[PDB]
Amino acid sequence: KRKGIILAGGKQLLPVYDKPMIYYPLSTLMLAGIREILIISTPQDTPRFQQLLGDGSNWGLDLQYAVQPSPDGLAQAFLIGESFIGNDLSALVLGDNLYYGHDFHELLGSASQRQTGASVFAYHVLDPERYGVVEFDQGGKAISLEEKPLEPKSNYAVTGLYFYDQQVVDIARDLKPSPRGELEITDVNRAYLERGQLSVEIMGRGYAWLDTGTHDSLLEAGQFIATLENRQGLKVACPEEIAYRQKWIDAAQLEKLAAPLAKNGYGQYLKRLLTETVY
Amino acid sequence: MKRKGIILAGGSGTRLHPATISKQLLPVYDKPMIYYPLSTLMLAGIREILIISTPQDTPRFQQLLGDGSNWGLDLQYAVQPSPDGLAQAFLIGESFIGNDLSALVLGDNLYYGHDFHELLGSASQRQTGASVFAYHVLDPERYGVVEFDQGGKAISLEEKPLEPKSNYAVTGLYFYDQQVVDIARDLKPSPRGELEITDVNRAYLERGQLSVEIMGRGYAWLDTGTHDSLLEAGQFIATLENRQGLKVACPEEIAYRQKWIDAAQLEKLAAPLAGYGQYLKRLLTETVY
Amino acid sequence: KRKGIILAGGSGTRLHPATLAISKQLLPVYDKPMIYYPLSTLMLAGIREILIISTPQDTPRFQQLLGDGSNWGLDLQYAVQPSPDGLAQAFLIGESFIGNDLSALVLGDNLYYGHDFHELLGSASQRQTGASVFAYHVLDPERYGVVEFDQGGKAISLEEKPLEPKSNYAVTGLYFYDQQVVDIARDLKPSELEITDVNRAYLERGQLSVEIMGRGYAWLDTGTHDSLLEAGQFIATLENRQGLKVACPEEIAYRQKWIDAAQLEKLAAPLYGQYLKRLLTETVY
Amino acid sequence: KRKGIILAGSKQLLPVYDKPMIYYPLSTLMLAGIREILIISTPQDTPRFQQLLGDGSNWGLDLQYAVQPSPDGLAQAFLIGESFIGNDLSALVLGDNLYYGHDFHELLGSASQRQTGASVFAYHVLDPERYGVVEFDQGGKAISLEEKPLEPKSNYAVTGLYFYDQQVVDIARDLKPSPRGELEITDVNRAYLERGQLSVEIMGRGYAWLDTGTHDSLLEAGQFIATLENRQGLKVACPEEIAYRQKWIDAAQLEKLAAPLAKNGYGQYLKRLLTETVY
Ligand SMILES: CN(c1c(NCCCCN)n(Cc2ccc(Br)cc2)c(=O)[nH]c1=O)S(=O)(=O)c1ccccc1
Ligand SMILES: CN(c1c(NCCCCN)n(Cc2ccc(Br)cc2)c(=O)[nH]c1=O)S(=O)(=O)c1ccccc1
Ligand SMILES: CN(c1c(NCCCCN)n(Cc2ccc(Br)cc2)c(=O)[nH]c1=O)S(=O)(=O)c1ccccc1
Ligand SMILES: CN(c1c(NCCCCN)n(Cc2ccc(Br)cc2)c(=O)[nH]c1=O)S(=O)(=O)c1ccccc1
Ligand SMILES: [Br-]
Ligand SMILES: [Cl-]
Ligand SMILES: [Cl-]
Ligand SMILES: [Cl-]
Ligand SMILES: [Cl-]
Ligand SMILES: [Cl-]
Ligand SMILES: [Cl-]
Ligand SMILES: [Cl-]
Ligand SMILES: [Cl-]
Ligand SMILES: [Cl-]
Ligand SMILES: [Cl-]
Ligand SMILES: [Cl-]
Ligand SMILES: [Cl-]
Ligand SMILES: [Cl-]
Ligand SMILES: [Cl-]
Repeated sequence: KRKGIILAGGKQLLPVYDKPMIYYPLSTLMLAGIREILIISTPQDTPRFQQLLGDGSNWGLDLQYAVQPSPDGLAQAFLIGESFIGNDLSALVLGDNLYYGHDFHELLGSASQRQTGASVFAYHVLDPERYGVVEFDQGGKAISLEEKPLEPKSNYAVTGLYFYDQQVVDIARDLKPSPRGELEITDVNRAYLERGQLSVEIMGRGYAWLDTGTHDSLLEAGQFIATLENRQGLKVACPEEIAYRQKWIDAAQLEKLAAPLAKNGYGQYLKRLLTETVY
Repeated sequence: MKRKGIILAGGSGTRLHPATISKQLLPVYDKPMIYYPLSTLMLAGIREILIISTPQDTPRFQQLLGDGSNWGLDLQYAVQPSPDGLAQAFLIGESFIGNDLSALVLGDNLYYGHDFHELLGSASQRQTGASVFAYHVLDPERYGVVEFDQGGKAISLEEKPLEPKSNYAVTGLYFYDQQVVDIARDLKPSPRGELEITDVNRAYLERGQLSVEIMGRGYAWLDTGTHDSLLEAGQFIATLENRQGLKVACPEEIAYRQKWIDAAQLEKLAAPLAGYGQYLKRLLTETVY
Repeated sequence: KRKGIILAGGSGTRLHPATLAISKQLLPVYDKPMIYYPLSTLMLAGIREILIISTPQDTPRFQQLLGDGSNWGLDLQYAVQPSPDGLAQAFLIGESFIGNDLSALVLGDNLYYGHDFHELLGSASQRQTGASVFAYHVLDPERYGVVEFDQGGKAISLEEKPLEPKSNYAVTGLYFYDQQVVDIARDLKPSELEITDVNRAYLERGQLSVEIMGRGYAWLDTGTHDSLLEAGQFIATLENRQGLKVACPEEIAYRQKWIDAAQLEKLAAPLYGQYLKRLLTETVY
Repeated sequence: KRKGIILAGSKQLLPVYDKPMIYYPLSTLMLAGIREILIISTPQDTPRFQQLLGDGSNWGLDLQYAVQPSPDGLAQAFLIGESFIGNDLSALVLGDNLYYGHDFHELLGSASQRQTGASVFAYHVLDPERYGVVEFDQGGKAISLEEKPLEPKSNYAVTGLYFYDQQVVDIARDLKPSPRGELEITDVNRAYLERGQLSVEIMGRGYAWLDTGTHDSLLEAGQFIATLENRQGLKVACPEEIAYRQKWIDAAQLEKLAAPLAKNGYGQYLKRLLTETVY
């Protein structure tokens, strides 16, 4: 079994065009076939996520909630989430990451099916210095990770989507804090790399990986999603749809979810899914 | 005679669900939507403001804005139990208005342009009657619509007409004398079952006490009430601010330029925020004409 | 061998006055002419021999921009569509150009983006017989050729711009054909000489492959002021995020090995140019 | 009373949303009441402007064309345009410039009515180092101009709209190339400043002055104009409209222009001008 964690650090309640930002990472985990999900946020925001999503049983999900008292690093998700993870495999997604593209279901599926080691994704960006950066040898094997380097060794940033085996809790517990006293995800990923158990999969230029964490980037992500949805008459990262297509809820349950929203474009969309075949 | 302000940040029901943080708490680029109508009232020289919203949203506005004393304002809060029309602001706000002149602004309206201070100033200085603004739009049937005679005098108002008599919509910014509370009290619900601001404005028109000022095409009046319109407004503000290195509708700036807060107060506001905090600090050091 | 045709048809006065200055398919989508997108699409399919068909007025302007294409390892030719009497007319105008070869037709104002696009074109291109088209879920199918599917997902009807669409699956402006298409086009009667009638002829012989182009691909129309602006913002967002260009023909020629490092360096020097130089030094997976 | 020059150093043929870029500076000169306009461009581009605009008699204009053989600086417009200007006052519209705002007609009118000296506009920008920069004293009087300073003395850039008396040709003739080896408009403006004949008017933050000279800025200008026009049902910088409202063309001339465009939003708009009162 693989359990999911969304870290919504100290924003993920803001809309990207037509739905809350958190619908995107939630939909990402759901596409990977993960239905048991811990949402970690600030003391102030955790209750607001609870109020919005509840226990998730309406979407065939099992949602739980935990607080990050202070932003002491992303790897703190594994300590906060230790009892939630138990003895299971896990996946970690960041709250302000948006993914789009063809074969994304297959790309997540393959990473998810690995019973041992860790899987991350490398994506060519203009500004790699803002992220974890992967260095490759001539043969395309990952040989180094650097967190926000002044002099990036490549243009390949590690995305905010991480797949882990049962070692991650123990690796997180044994992490030496950074000079700033923070538990860094890059140190978790380097631990797997040093054991020869880090799979770095290329996320090709044919995929969109967008940040939604600045005023400018949120606006650009909004326009991007609006253009796709208005062209297609299909929604990106509609959790009700992904639950339906995963068979976690049936036609009758989707109809019940649509009814209260029926006066607006979202409820009308959910109803139309019942009457058309989408390939 | 003092003029008090009302922002009606009404419920949109389930219209913007599931995206809706309430509508007027959503950002237009870099600041909450409510900063725009708040900045509008402040530019008109209004410091005493009632914010009317849903029971669920009222606490979130209070948490964001507080009593407004940090910005030289006196902010109060009231609830609209149900969205039974915009003219209900004058009943909810009756004791707040008391014997004073008033201004009403809608929560999802954005204004921009040169002479906007002068345009508000002139409307605000009228001690009697009411002032509204007429703006040429593509879809007037969505608004209150003004009909003009050959001489350019307003002769009719219609709320959301099937057959608009012009392309001039009344904007969500209204200036009133002490008659508005009494006019609002006598209003009966419209065919749509609402207490309509257009009925308030028609009452002033019939007494020959409605000033309809043209808001020229050189001004931007933007609606932020749909997913699409909010996105367009965001890009519009982003383009202006990134070009100018100046912010549109930064309340701290307007308070400072009105001399409602001094350099020392602005510095105290800037420190905890130190792009927004950096912007507030630059206001202290730069001459902007 | 498979030869390519780009039909950059007249839009009449539809986009005037913006298109009084520059033809529709010469208008930029963010950072490059519209025609770079369909050209790059044919190049990604491995097609090097391409006929560009346009109006009498616009054909010379395409020639002035692109020349014979030898700079990009291409063989570009030009022909005129006297009047916009239908898309199937490309096969009559292009008859002697096509000769005895397989063909592909792309429309001038169609933009494609997505992962596996090289593989999707590759598979369609490798079919030596019949025709291949792509079906894409759209909001407004009534604007396009519309595919009807049976319960088993087999294509059973095509209708051009139906009042009552039988699905939300539009046929995209990208078509792969065997040696039958010229003969089918010759026998077509006006409805315009419609590409949907060509595709239905292949369907009736059981030789039409309708591949689903999934929602994970972007198929954008650039034929209105609004749609061109949206396409511009879409490409700008991808390119500024990635530090990579969409549909840069020099890059696709280089990665296809149609031009070498020395040829790319010669193209970069007079110039976009900084981007071409970076291609020489960086491994992009 | 005043002749116009558009220096188009091609960029100015590209559309800003729904019309060629050059419609914007042309509409600007027309709003100032200028009907006699010289378009200066490269040998290659001058014919393309001629093909688009012709002699301008359709819009009640008198359009002429001249070539800049080599890009030796924007002040060369006054040498190339010397015989065109003759003994008249002039206005120059330079760069890839878009203007919008309330009182713009009045702002141009006032600058235009000055019978002596020169008038320029100063606008607060984020990146003044890209432009001519105005320094002000404590009393707000202009005291220095610098072309693209490394250390700008203010955030006030001089816009690409210049009003000149009959001295400009003689000042241009006496100019020597700058360190960058160009005849610079800033040197023309400084000559007027030194003789106490430069009026620097503030263009307030309530006006939009947009650059359309990069891929990014052209896209942003497109979205800006699209937002205004689709909101208002009114067009920005439609030359036919400005000619009609200036009474340079009559209803019969406007009808002839509108009919061939009538199946699109532009011709429908020109027809609406015949029947509708817009204040
Ligand atoms: C745009 N995509 C997207 C979808 N396509 C995936 C195509 C299936 C493989 N042929 N499906 C269909 C879908 C089909 C089967 C199943 Br089981 C689940 C979902 C949706 O329901 N919602 C989507 O939003 S996505 O890029 O993969 C994605 C998804 C989620 C967040 C972010 C991005
Ligand atoms: C963009 N404008 C705008 C400003 N300009 C006003 C023009 C100067 C008068 N000559 N000032 C300066 C300003 C100067 C003096 C005083 Br007292 C108050 C404010 C700001 O501080 N913030 C602004 O945001 S605005 O269109 O009028 C507007 C304003 C508010 C909401 C919406 C729209
Ligand atoms: C965005 N893509 C895109 C690319 N990706 C394709 C990735 C295949 C990797 N296995 N390549 C790389 C590329 C790699 C190998 C070869 Br041989 C040719 C080109 C480019 O050079 N330019 C591109 O622009 S695209 O969607 O396929 C496309 C392409 C053309 C027009 C429109 C859209
Ligand atoms: C948006 N404006 C704009 C207009 N407003 C001016 C309002 C004056 C009210 N007293 N008029 C009306 C107009 C009215 C009377 C006469 Br005579 C000429 C033109 C237009 O016809 N076209 C416009 O496009 S503008 O900012 O000045 C401008 C103008 C040009 C380029 C860029 C920007
Ligand atoms: Br990492
Ligand atoms: Cl986050
Ligand atoms: Cl790819
Ligand atoms: Cl289905
Ligand atoms: Cl009204
Ligand atoms: Cl105006
Ligand atoms: Cl045509
Ligand atoms: Cl086309
Ligand atoms: Cl569509
Ligand atoms: Cl078809
Ligand atoms: Cl897909
Ligand atoms: Cl200057
Ligand atoms: Cl101003
Ligand atoms: Cl550029
Ligand atoms: Cl149009």
